[PDB]
Amino acid sequence: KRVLYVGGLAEEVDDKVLHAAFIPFGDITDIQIPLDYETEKHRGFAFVEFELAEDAAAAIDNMNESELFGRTIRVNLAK
RNA sequence: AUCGCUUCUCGGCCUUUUGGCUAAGAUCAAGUGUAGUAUCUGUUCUUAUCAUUAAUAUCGUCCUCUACCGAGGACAAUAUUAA
Repeated sequence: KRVLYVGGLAEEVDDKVLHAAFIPFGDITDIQIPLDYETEKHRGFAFVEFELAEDAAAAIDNMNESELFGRTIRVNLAK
């Protein structure tokens, strides 16, 4: 319950932006962003893994439907 | 009384049906064996079909485009809560 799906990411968003946006909720152990090597850009989503499930939970509550780089993002348990 | 439907009864067609001939064309009794096949009689096991819900989000195959890779679409159940 530590891994979150994060969608609706603008092109300018990268692993650094994600780390900065989610670290306020707790320490993070991993951030994965699937890439399209033909374009070299991400596909609009990523997975953020928190150290603690309780922190992942607080992040879902405060970040789902929040704004990042001008647009609304979607956040929920990945699985 | 008339029209339509249904049940029952009955008449008509029913050669639609017996498609040649001769010396009725001729003739006229029975088990011997086996194995093999078929039928019947019992000996044995018949009563029923089996297995939570609500809400939210999203590896394999097929098609298309671009240069094995990437993107998009569709299909195949998954997760959480509560008795």
